[PDB]
Amino acid sequence: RFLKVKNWETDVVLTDTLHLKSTLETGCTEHICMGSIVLPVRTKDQLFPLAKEFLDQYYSSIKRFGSKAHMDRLEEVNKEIESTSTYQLKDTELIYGAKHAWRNASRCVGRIQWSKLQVFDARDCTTAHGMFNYICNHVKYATNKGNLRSAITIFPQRTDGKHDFRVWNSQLIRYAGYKQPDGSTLGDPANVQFTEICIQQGWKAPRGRFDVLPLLLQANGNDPELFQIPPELVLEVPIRHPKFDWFKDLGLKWYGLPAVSNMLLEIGGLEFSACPFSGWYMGTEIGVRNYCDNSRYNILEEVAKKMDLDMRKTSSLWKDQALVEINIAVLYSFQSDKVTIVDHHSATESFIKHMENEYRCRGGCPADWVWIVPPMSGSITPVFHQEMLNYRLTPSFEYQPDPWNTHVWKG
Amino acid sequence: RFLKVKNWETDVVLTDTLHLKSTLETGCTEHICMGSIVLPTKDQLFPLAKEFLDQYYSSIKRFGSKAHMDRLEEVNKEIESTSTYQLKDTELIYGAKHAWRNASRCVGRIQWSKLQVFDARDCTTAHGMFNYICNHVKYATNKGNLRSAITIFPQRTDGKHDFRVWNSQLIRYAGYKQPDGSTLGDPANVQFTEICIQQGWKAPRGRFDVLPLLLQANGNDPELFQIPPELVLEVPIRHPKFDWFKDLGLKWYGLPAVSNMLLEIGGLEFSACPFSGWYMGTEIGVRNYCDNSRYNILEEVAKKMDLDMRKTSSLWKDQALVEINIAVLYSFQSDKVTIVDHHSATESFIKHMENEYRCRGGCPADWVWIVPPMSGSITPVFHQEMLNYRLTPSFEYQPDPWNTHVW
Ligand code: HEM
Ligand code: HEM
Ligand SMILES: Cc1cc(N)nc(C[C@H]2CNC[C@@H]2OCCNCCc2cccc(F)c2)c1
Ligand SMILES: Cc1cc(N)nc(C[C@H]2CNC[C@@H]2OCCNCCc2cccc(F)c2)c1
Ligand SMILES: C[C@H](O)[C@H](O)[C@H]1CNc2nc(N)[nH]c(=O)c2N1
Ligand SMILES: C[C@H](O)[C@H](O)[C@H]1CNc2nc(N)[nH]c(=O)c2N1
Ligand SMILES: [Zn+2]
Repeated sequence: RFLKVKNWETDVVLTDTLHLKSTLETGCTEHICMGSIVLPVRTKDQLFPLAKEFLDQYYSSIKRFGSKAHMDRLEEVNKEIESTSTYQLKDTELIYGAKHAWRNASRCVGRIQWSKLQVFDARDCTTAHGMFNYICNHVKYATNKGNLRSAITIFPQRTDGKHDFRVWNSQLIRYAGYKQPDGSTLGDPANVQFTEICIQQGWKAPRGRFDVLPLLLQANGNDPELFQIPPELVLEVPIRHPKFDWFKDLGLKWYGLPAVSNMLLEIGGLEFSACPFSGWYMGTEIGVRNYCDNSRYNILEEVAKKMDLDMRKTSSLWKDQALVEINIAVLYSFQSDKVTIVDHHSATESFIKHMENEYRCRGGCPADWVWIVPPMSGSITPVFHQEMLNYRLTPSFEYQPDPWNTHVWKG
Repeated sequence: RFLKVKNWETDVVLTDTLHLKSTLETGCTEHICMGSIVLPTKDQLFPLAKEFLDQYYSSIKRFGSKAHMDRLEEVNKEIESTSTYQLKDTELIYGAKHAWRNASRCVGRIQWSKLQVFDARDCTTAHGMFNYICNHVKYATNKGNLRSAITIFPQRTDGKHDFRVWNSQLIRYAGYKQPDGSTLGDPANVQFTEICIQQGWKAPRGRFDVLPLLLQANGNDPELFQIPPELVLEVPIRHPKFDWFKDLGLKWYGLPAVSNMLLEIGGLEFSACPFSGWYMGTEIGVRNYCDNSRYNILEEVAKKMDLDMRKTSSLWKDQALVEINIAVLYSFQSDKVTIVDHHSATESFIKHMENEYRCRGGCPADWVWIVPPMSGSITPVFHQEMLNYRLTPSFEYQPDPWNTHVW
């Protein structure tokens, strides 16, 4: 069964057959669409099927389906599972696994890049200090002095779920948030809770508006430990505007490397709970969301004041006006410092080309429109006009609850 | 069964129970989400009738009553005999208000109970439809002080006697292809515009030529009519700080009046039911003006602005877009024509959602359509989880009449 998606700006129609290979569920029913809902120990029993299916994918892609190396590997995994209950991925399968999880990430507009992922195998890691080292190396490699390179570092898979490796930070680099006694917030409001945990684990907080948080790392189910990323390793870009000279005086800066550290990577039924990955920013992530969300740094008002906009009625579009300036500033600052960044026009257009190619060669590209469309200027980017079909493929990245919610403290 | 929706900017959580009353299907399955796809009998009629009337009588707090039961019999007897039935005026007003109330793509629903309903079910000809329409247009325009309205033509019978307004809006501009290969006017209406000429219309072959009405009564061939020019309120488009903006020559009409939808109440189908409210600025400034396949004017506005159009990364489109939209809101307000901005509209919709959650148990809402086509995340609807589902009464789309009409 074939499904069609139309682009209402070009009348280009596409046929999806790939959704057919989709087993996980969406949260939707024929009676309800949950398309805008943000979040809608295994058995030997369930594991070999998931293994088989993954290895069948892998082997097809290398054009070896049904080969002897294919049959043998299935038989090998099959035995390893019954004997040991889990199984180990070959390097080749891990790489392929990790690239595919990205390729399948329906909410990611950056996917045209999926096949270029640098995979770092950290499955021999045993301790938090071991993790700090792997993470430091990932940061330096990926940062590459501003010429950012995508990368993922993969720690040991879950075994009994009592020995999980976890990166407690949501991103490797993020700024502290400090709730004050007067209810206000200093720093990033999104990171207040995590910040507190760090302080409580004995982090001495400098308490500024842009303090880079320490890494809190859990190896093998043990209590997490704190570490400071070498500062010479954290590339930051001070934010200025190409015409507004007072802009720099806002004191804004941002880190250059976005690196998601709280997701679970599932491959062939295995669960890698620590698998930080990084790319480079699309400008609106910082300029729209990070700076302008009301519950983030919320600088729209102050930027608006400085521009002397009529802030007395929303119908002056002062908010919109300040938002464009701030986003101009972000892109300007990055390009000027030669740190990789991509604007939302260029990014969304790339995604369209990527998506069409994916339909052409793969029969589909699962995409979540609520997430692919940028948080400003939606309809003047080509994805807005693009119908999309959202469904779950594996390998995949998934959310997991915050570890402080689940962790058994050893004390 | 009892679903929650969280607002991620305020943390407020709402519980949805109304979705259990949902009847129609979404196009989604457990395997695949179609949330961003634009379009995913005597036996049939009585269930529908019953379910509508049960909600009507319960809404008036007469559920069960003898008045309720008698009506159920009466409609039943009439279906059984006439193979269809007629709504009381009170049911027609309720039905219409509720189809708007249930429109999950409409951000403007906070207004839903104020709909002025005009019952045109006694209409029999296209000249009659024209008259009703002109009266609707004038009442709603109200010299710039728009009032929402819907005019309802006779309901479908055998379906060889449908009333239809072939226009998609009562008021839209024409579109002509040129040997040039460019498009003059509204590229969206190019086909319809042809279908008009092919029907005898003298197109002024301009950029903002108000289309003529093409009205079809009782299944007959559709007829042309020009809306009295004086009934079409239009706003010239100027900018509160760009003098040169006037020169772009932009104008838009004040009355958004959707005419091609089908209103279903109690299983009865009203295929001609034009309705109208008033514009949210972005509808014109973002979509009509700047959609690539619409009047697509960003390019020129950008040039007039002397912005660096060398690289996408200057955000010159984004700059021009804000300006274009400041100018629309500016123009309407200056001329005292109702218009709402996206900040105000979405904020009022969040209030409406909350009212609906506590008053009705929920509010079907299609996030893909409710989030404005500019500055998404700086509007509060961006951060609002919404549950989308189909309730009746409803407005549905219907095939273009010309693919359907037998001349
Ligand atoms: C190369 C530059 C990249 C860009 C510009 C990019 C862009 C984005 C953006 C804008 C989002 C939306 C999330 C939000 O705004 O909250 C996103 C989500 C996501 N990206 Fe990418 N991405 C890139 C690279 C990567 C890489 C290397 C991976 C993994 C290998 C990845 C995996 C994902 C995943 C799993 C999501 C969904 C995350 C969530 O659900 O919050 N991305 N990406
Ligand atoms: C009074 C002020 C109103 C505002 C600001 C408003 C706003 C909007 C907007 C922005 C949309 C999305 C439009 C698009 O971009 O295509 C929409 C869709 C819709 N509106 Fe409202 N509206 C208003 C009044 C009404 C009234 C009076 C009705 C019916 C009585 C109505 C019924 C609908 C329906 C059924 C849709 C979905 C149409 C579709 O699926 O294409 N609206 N509205
Ligand atoms: C690797 C990479 C590169 C890039 N440019 N961009 C990204 C997305 C992250 C950065 N900027 C925001 C995204 O971070 C992930 C944000 N959190 C997940 C969404 C979520 C789920 C459930 C509950 C919530 F509250 C939130 C990744
Ligand atoms: C009554 C009212 C007031 C208002 N402010 N705004 C509105 C929305 C209309 C005007 N601005 C666009 C909407 O008109 C509906 C346009 N088409 C429906 C979507 C669709 C489906 C299938 C195929 C297509 F090509 C298009 C109505
Ligand atoms: C409720 C709503 O789905 C939620 O706010 C989503 C909308 N789209 C998004 N899109 C991206 N890229 N990032 C986000 O955090 C969100 N938030
Ligand atoms: C493909 C996508 O569904 C389509 O472009 C939708 C998205 N959201 C929309 N939202 C509104 N209000 N109006 C539209 O015409 C559309 N188009
Ligand atoms: Zn859905």
